[PDB]
Amino acid sequence: ANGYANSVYFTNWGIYDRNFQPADLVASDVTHVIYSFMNLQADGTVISGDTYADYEKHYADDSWNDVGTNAYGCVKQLFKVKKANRGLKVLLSIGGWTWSTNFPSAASTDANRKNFAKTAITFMKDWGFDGIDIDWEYPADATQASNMILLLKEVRSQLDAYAAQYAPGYHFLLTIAAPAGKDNYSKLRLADLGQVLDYINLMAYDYAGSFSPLTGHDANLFNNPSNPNATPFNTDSAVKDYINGGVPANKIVLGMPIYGRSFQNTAGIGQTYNGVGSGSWEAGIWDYKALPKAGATVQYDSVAKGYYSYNSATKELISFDTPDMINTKVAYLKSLGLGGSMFWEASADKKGADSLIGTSHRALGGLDTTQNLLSYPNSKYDNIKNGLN
Ligand SMILES: [Zn+2]
Ligand SMILES: [Zn+2]
Ligand SMILES: [Zn+2]
Ligand SMILES: [Zn+2]
Ligand SMILES: [Zn+2]
Ligand SMILES: [Zn+2]
Ligand SMILES: [Zn+2]
Repeated sequence: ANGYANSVYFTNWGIYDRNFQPADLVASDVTHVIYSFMNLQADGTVISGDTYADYEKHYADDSWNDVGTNAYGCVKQLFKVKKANRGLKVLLSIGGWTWSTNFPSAASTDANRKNFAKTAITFMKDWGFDGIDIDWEYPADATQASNMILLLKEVRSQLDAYAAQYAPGYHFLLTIAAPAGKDNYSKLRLADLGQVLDYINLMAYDYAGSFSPLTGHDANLFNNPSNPNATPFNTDSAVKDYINGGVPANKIVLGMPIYGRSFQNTAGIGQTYNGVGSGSWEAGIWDYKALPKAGATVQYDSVAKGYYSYNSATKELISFDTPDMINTKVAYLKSLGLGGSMFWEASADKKGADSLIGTSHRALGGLDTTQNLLSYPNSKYDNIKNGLN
């Protein structure tokens, strides 16, 4: 709004094995935290996928003897973050890869869309959040694409009505996560999305993995015509298609991965491979903070603009973003007038100089300082209603 976005996904399941709590966020680097994910029913009902993580878990200073009805979990922890970081906005994210199967039904009728908006906004206002992010992966045809716009317009309308009563003058944010593959984005109502939304977070990653016939760059900027098997996708073609399709450049936030995708038993990038192997927490996927691994050296495809660790002894290649990659992507996004950087996801980042999110903050320079909201007079949680005072 008044500067670049530097946003990050915070997953509610990251509080378990990953042990990444909201207090662990380096909040000074972040303009938006995208709190992920709420689930969705076929009738449009938005629901918590984890009530413990969301609002029940007691942290060390969460009393067992508070009066009233009170929110704990990540909700209270994030409200603390918001108080201490007035330029940091928290968005309620709905859907994702696993929980998008009910979006078509949820967007399909006026009643369902109204129920979606009301239930989503109820969580947002109860939890003390600044907006809503919709991650429908992915609208499959024209009917769904049109219905997505109808859904977003309903949420925008209801947000504005909510603010007029309970946060006058505050602009609640409405965003999406958006596909970088043309097979998906060619179905979207791009011009409508450009008009109705505050931000489009481009998922400029997951270009290559276990689903690909050869090793590929996961999040490269450009095609490599001298080694095109290494670049099954590229970000630049997607960015230009979004802008030319009617999404204003300043609303596009360039997603970047804080993880690598591994390829086993291979000679290099663009080449044959056997499996993806193990991961940090799930097969084929490695936290950036574990990379590069011991005995691996980072190489760079300067045409594609993509790095990868290589270990000459084990034949493991891992495609991942480095601090230098982030500097290059920030130079790129600034050159096209984009709105900033987005990251999936917070728990996997390094701390200090090698933080991808911190690298992005420094390369962007002037971050969005638009003030968050701390007034929730209609929250059902007394502690949120009282601003934790
Ligand atoms: Zn476990
Ligand atoms: Zn309790
Ligand atoms: Zn996703
Ligand atoms: Zn507004
Ligand atoms: Zn707006
Ligand atoms: Zn995951
Ligand atoms: Zn700064």
